[PDB]
This record gives sequence, structure tokens and C-alpha cells, in this order.
Amino acid sequence: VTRVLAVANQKGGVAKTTTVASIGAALTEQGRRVLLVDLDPQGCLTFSLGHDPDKLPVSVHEVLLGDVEPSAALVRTDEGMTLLPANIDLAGAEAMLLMRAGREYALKRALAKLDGDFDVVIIDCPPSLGVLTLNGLTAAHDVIVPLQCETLAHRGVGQFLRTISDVQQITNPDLKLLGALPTLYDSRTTHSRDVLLDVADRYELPVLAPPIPRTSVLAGRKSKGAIAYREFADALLRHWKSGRKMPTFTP
Ligand SMILES: Nc1ncnc2c1ncn2[C@@H]1O[C@H](COP(=O)(O)OP(=O)(O)NP(=O)(O)O)[C@@H](O)[C@H]1O
Ligand SMILES: [Mg+2]
Repeated sequence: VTRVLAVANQKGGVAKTTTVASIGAALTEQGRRVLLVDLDPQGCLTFSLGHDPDKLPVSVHEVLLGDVEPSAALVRTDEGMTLLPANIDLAGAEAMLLMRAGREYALKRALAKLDGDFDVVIIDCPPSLGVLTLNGLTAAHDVIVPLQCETLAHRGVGQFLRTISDVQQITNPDLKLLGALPTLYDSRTTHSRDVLLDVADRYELPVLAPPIPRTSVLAGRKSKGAIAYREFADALLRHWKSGRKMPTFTP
């Protein structure tokens, strides 16, 4: 059974892409066959895994449009994950998708052609709530929200949760919000903890554990950040294998 995880948050700079790549690497180390999907036209994930987006002959853009088969667009990574990459062409997608029926289901249709080739698909959503993020949420079974806890600024969480609810009502009833993954956690004071407690208090959003400390990127070594990503990846594995609920930062 292929697990599809979307990593989404319309707020920019909260470590979505670092989280996709680092969870992907951790799961690959544990033996899972991993596909990463870059849905950001700026191509941060693609660049971070060693592919110049501007030089890709095709990308996920042609795949979403149905003009190129998904397998033909896949590229390799040094750590063994497979990548469905993106480049700036993808910014034109919604102009072309809006003119077509079922624009929300383009990525879902593409992944259906790859089912059984991968144990886990992780989708890197751009900092927006438009057609590309909707495609990510519509194709996924689970979603996590990387949530920065350097500052108290979280006015966008409400609209993000509304977006999840809308997707569950219209395009993907089975989507499960696993919760928020704390990122950019600062160990110098209790401020980051207090930020996370504030979010857990005010929003119907599980805050998951462990936080990823502040040290796009790919944390795969013996650092505290890599250690935390591997611990979180283990939690995902247990949840998918035994139904174990994801551990929470605060109950
Ligand atoms: N644990 C970390 N410690 C320090 N810097 C980090 C960490 N995680 C991410 N960063 C940096 O924070 C910045 C934003 O990370 P990134 O993974 O690109 O977030 P993002 O949510 O994908 N940005 P965007 O797609 O534009 O919304 C990058 O410069 C990363 O290298
Ligand atoms: Mg990103």
C-alpha cells in the first residue's frame, strides 16, 4: 500500500522543503522506496537534490497537463529517493488547468500511474493555497504542516485549516490532518515551547513531536536536526504500520 504524505503551509520559509527531503532520506534509510514530488515552480526541492530546474527537459508541469507520462519525468537523487521535479514552467499550470475540468485531480491522476512503484510519496507544496497545493492535498492520504516556532506569528493557521476542511468536503474525503511538525525550534529560552503551546491552545491542530531544532536543506547526518527528523520519520512509519497515533508535543 502506497502512503502519500503532503507537506503544506502557505506561510513561506517554514522548512516545508527541508522537511520533505529530510523525511524522505530518513525513510529511505529504513528501507522504504520513496518518491518526492516538487510542486513549487521555484524548484527548491529539485535544486536541493542536485538538479538545475531551468535545465530539466520536462518536469511535473508536463505531467500535470497529461503531456508526458510520470515515469518519463522522474530523476534520480544521490540518496536513492526518486524525484518528480519542478521548474518555473509549473507556474503556468493553473492558467492551463483552470481551462480544464477536474483541475484539482491532476497530480492524483499522475500518481495513479505510478502506484505500487513506491512505498511512500512525499509532496512538497508551495507557499500558497492555490491549484498546486490543492493538487497536493487532493492526491494525499495524510498531511503535515511544518510550523515555525521561532515567533508567535501564526495568523495563517486558521485559513490553512479551512483549506483542509474544504478539500475533505469536495475532492478528498479521506485526507487525514496528522498535525503540525514544529520547525526552527530555539533551545535558548522557553519561547519556542510557549509558541507551540499557544498554537495548540488556539487551533484545532495537533502539534506533533519531536520539534525540529534550528541548526533549502537536507539534514541527514549526525546532527540534532537530522536526529529529530529520523525520530519523526520513525513515528510516521509506526503510524502507517500499526495505526499508532502520532505522538504529540503537548497532549
Ligand atoms: N532546522 C533548520 N535549521 C536551520 N535552518 C533551517 C532549518 N530548516 C530549514 N532551514 C532554512 O530555512 C529556510 C527555509 O527553509 P525551506 O525548507 O526552503 O522552507 P519552505 O517552507 O520550503 N520555504 P517556501 O517553499 O518558499 O515556503 C532555508 O534557508 C533553509 O535552509
Ligand atoms: Mg519550499
